[PDB]
Amino acid sequence: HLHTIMEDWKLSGTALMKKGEDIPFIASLGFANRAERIPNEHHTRFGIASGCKLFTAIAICQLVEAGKLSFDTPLSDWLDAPFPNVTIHHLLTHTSGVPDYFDEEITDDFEDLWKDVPMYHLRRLKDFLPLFQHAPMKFPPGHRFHYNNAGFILLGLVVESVSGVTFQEYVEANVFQRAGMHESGYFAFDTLPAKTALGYIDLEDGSWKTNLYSLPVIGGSDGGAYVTAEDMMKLWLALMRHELLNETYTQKLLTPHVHCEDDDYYGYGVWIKQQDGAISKYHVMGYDPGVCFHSAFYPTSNGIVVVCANQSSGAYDVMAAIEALF
Amino acid sequence: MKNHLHTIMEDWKLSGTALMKKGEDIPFIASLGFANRAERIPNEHHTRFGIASGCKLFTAIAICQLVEAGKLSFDTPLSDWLDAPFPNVTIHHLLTHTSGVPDYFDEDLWKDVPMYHLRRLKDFLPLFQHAPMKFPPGHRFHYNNAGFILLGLVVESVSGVTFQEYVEANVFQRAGMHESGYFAFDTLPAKTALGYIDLEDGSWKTNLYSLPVIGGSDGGAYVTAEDMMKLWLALMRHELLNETYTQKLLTPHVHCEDDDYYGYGVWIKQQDGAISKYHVMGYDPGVCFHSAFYPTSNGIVVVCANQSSGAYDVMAAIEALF
Repeated sequence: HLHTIMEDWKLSGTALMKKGEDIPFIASLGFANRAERIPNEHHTRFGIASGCKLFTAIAICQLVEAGKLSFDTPLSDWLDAPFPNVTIHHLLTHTSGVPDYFDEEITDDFEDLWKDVPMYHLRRLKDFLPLFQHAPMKFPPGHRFHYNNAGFILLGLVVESVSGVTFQEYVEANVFQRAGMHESGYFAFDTLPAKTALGYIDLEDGSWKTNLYSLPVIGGSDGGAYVTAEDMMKLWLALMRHELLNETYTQKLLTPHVHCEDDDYYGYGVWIKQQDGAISKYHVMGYDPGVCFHSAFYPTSNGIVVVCANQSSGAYDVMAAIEALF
Repeated sequence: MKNHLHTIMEDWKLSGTALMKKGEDIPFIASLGFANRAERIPNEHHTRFGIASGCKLFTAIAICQLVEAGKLSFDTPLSDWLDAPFPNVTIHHLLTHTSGVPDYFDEDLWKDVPMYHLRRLKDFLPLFQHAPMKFPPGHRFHYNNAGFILLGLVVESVSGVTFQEYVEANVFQRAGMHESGYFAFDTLPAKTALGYIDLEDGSWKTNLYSLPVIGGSDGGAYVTAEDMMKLWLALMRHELLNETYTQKLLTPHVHCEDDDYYGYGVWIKQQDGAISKYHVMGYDPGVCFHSAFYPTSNGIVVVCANQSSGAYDVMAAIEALF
């Protein structure tokens, strides 16, 4: 029944819905590649922007569960770049106070970040450091909630520093592999593999362009990873079945540590919807030029929804239409 | 259906499209390899390829049209049209690579400068306009890319439209080239090959971050092989310039070395007191290109490729047929 939903909202991408034990409904629409008329299909990989902050949190928790790290550990312990009194837990919940290279509360001009800095030289997480490391802290570590991208870069640098491998290597091995996600990865624009959608930006002048020069050339600890809808489904499944972390650490990651506003809380790298004294969903989302993404696990029905799109907006409206079906 | 070009391309492992036309005959055309490796989209006859410096010829035709039109002289100082100063440099010096101006080249290149913000010829000036002249204009031949950027800027200044608009309208359209264009990487149309760079470790990457985002007057235009054939035909038939100006373009104004001479934006092979071919060529990351016209036989060869080398050997192999 997803097809009608996507058709009505004119969504180019792939949506998925799974109810408990049943096999998923999966539906693709629009083009992965407009020029070449390659339709979006079920196995098409999509960039997910901030959706993959969750994978960063999962990775960080695995290091804690493995006893190589703790949530109280100071950032000074593992990184040179000083951020006084900042702790892992501050970063995980967006309460660290660190300066951001892209404060989404005041700026939405992602592309303009790369006007002077070539985005194709953002290949390692350390390449982001100069973009914010010298800026003043915004507030005392722990003071308030403030969505922060640099904060998840810093976490990525911790994963690397603790593990000794690259962030991408860690996640593809300890998260994608350990959860059966064989069609997912941190792909780079200049080495895009088959069955990968291009991200389309629609412009004030009526024309389109792809997002090749609008995002960091490769995804990282704060966003930009690629998955298929069903690999995202598999990711929720593995998480909720304690296949990625043990029960204690899984539950710690899913704990509403911060209350943001109204029904919205944040855990470790995940959003939480809690209304009338019960959690209705855990969810992630992401928005980039040419990209939008919404995905959720509904504890009540053990439902899973995944909306991937290779356009700038729409996944939310399609997500609402689907969770209604529940 | 197979022809002998397929065999040549296969022998040299050339990914692209090649073309041969003998006088008035129907051309032979052949494609091999992938326009897009990951998607396994095959190169076909109507695939467009970047041709790097191959399009310096389009720049020279454009300039000649303006001169033929009476809006400009080959002896016109650059200072009559451009503000960036290059003292004593004439249009003619630029067209023959004898102007002595500084060059931007010469990517350590786009390591500092985002290649995606080179969308207008104007965006190149900062890369060379402040550097010192190399030698007195007219003094010496030295192949210069910035030189053709300046010529593009002259075309814009004289015509009042963008270089790309001018060429598409007065060159491509006037030649019947309906499938050619100055495409940008972030807006590539259908039937366009990606440029592949083959690394030592056996892998590949596309050239999306290795060239200026859009082609211009020193190189980077896209054509099909048959469009390029059509370009040579319209040129030689005096459809882009009258006979006087076609012949000025094709004149060996400079002896470079041995049998190699240069006219206006075109290479000239002259041996034993006779010219055997007018030709152009281009090499960029993930691009190579060779095309010639053979006056002695009215022969045309076009070799477009979406890989870094090999177009020369296919070309040499096809011309050994004339």
